[PDB]
Amino acid sequence: HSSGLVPRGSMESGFTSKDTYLSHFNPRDYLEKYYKSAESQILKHLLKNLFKIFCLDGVKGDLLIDIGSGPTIYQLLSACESFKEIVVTDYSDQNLQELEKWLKAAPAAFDWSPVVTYVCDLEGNRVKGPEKEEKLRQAVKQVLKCDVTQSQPLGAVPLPPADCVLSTLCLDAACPDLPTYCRALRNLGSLLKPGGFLVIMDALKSSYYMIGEQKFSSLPLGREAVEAAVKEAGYTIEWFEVISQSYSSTMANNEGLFSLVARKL
Ligand SMILES: Nc1ncnc2c1ncn2[C@@H]1O[C@H](CSCC[C@H](N)C(=O)O)[C@@H](O)[C@H]1O
Repeated sequence: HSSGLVPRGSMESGFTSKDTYLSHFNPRDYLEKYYKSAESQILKHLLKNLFKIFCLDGVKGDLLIDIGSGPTIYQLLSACESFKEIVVTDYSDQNLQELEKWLKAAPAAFDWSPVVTYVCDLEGNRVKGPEKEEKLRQAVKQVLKCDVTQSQPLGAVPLPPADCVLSTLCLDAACPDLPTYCRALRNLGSLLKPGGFLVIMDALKSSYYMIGEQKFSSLPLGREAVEAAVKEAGYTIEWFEVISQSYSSTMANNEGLFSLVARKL
């Protein structure tokens, strides 16, 4: 009820409140909008970056926790080639429900097939799409509530230390300021083994992203601020990349995207 003037749920605090992600984040619209253009170009670039990290570089191990998975599984497709077990997490219940629809292969679930086929092509067509989605489904062990602003982001859910914490397009959305952002990155560290990987992909200098006409706050960090927060949260950056490709103005006012792979100090 600020009617676009300001992101939804931000009128008082200046950033979209977390209760907004339980109310107004509609996973189906979210999926319809970004994951069915500038949006598909970004998706391609994320997919190729994830392929490279997990399949070409040595980002490998036993357990990966995906932080702020949303209703989406495209971030996990190359990861399952490299990680025995995957935990997907998100603050929004409706997102977790959408994920569980997908995991059970409910007919009512979102069709990921063309994104799955694209990952298969990237991976050299060793298998086709249906075989790949099913390897991913069996790799996904847990679907949990996450709050990255909490020092136990997963609460009392016991999990062994992870080899990788992944987070795509989430931290910008979740963190109203840079102290919270740095704190969230430290929080995610609590889940990682000594020297575990941390993989973040997110938008640069983006202050909102739309779901159709629903406006959500994003933390408008540049490259230097991202680098600073990662370092202070107790990590050594292995590689950091920035692309200039942006979403359409009608989805986000971002100036490019970043991806990084860091290790816990
Ligand atoms: N405090 C918080 N802790 C964990 N997740 C949060 C959060 N606040 C917002 N989120 C989540 O962050 C996600 C941002 S949209 C990104 C979703 C998906 N990873 C993708 O790549 O497209 C949403 O799923 C939203 O529910």
